[PDB]
Amino acid sequence: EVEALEKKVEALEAKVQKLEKKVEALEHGWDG
Amino acid sequence: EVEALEKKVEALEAKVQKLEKKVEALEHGWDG
Amino acid sequence: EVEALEKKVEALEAKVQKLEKKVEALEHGWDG
Repeated sequence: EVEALEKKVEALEAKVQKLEKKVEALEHGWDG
Repeated sequence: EVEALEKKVEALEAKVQKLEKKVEALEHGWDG
Repeated sequence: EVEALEKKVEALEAKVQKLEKKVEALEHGWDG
């Protein structure tokens, strides 16, 4: 069950990184 | 402690899904 | 390995909270 949790956590990590990139773009006016 | 971690992870999953929906809306001009 | 997972989860929690704050700002027109 530990390994399954790590995989969920890793999936959230990638989701969160992609969210951070989009939000920083929206907030700074990146890429227009 | 494993079960408590899963509940935290699940809470983040719902937070992250709601974040993804809002950010996709902001970025595509959904709902005006 | 349990403790290392909790630290990752906690890091995501702080990331997610900061994302929620920025997204709520973008969506309500906070701070201009």
